Amino acid sequence: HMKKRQLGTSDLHVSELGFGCMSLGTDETKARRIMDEVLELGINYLDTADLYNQGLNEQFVGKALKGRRQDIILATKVSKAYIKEAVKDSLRRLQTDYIDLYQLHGGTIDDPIDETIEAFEELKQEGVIRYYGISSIRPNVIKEYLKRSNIVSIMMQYSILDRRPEEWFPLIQEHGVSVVVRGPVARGLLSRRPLPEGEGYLNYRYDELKLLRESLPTDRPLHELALQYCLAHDVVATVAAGASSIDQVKANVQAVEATPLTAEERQHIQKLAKAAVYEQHRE
Ligand SMILES: OC[C@H]1O[C@@](CO)(O[C@H]2O[C@H](CO)[C@@H](O)[C@H](O)[C@H]2O)[C@@H](O)[C@@H]1O
Ligand code: NA
Repeated sequence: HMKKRQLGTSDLHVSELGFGCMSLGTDETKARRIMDEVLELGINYLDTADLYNQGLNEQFVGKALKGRRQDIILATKVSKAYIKEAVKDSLRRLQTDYIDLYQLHGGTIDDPIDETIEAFEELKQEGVIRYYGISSIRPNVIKEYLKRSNIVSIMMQYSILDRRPEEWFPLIQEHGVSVVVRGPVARGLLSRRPLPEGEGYLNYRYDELKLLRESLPTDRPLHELALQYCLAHDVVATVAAGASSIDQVKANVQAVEATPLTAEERQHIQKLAKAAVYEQHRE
């Protein structure tokens, strides 16, 4: 019942919900129980990289991979020497010999871009990684890697409340690249938790958040609307929703497996929600 999408033009076919951004805890036995359940749910994409300051314990993930490596798409994150030495450390902890998707974090336009690209290409030629991508909300970085590199994915914060990525979707898609979503529920603001009084989100004030929760369609839970809004864009290959329990993972799976938005439902959310753009790092 978990559908998959092609990650860019790569050979990786990733579950629409990916797993990351959940603590596996201190007990290895409990951690492996959590991972077994994740995989049992049909999630096959595991990103160990920090998302919102929460990553996955690589030693624990490594033990969960045992006997089924080929069935899992493993992503991690990281001048040529640094990029090479870094993935070696992850592989040792993960007890495997290749990463499916190796992603650059912290890229800027002032980095040594040719050197960086060459590092990833050499790792890919040698089979240490299968593909590479970036994690970025900087259009100037995105444009450079799309023009100059063979990235297959860009990880971006994206939700009903942060539509800044959408400006770049046509460009990304024209290059045959996919987006991997973080923050699809806006860190809880698109769920059942209260809106903290007086606090906003990006260019929303508190009162605008309150109003938008009320005005959005009420025929689906807000959490489901949020995940299905992300998925309603073909450029999106997978969404990495946050979870701090197996119950929360199952809730995410159920919402991703619900009926997709129609064209109409999508156009409706598009009208109701703000459509902001990135102010910084555009060029
Ligand atoms: O120029 C006003 C115009 O901007 C929007 C963009 O969504 O709202 C922004 O500006 C308001 C006035 O400063 C703020 O109250 C609001 O929080 C902010 O997003 C539009 O709603 C508005 O028409
Ligand atoms: Na534009």
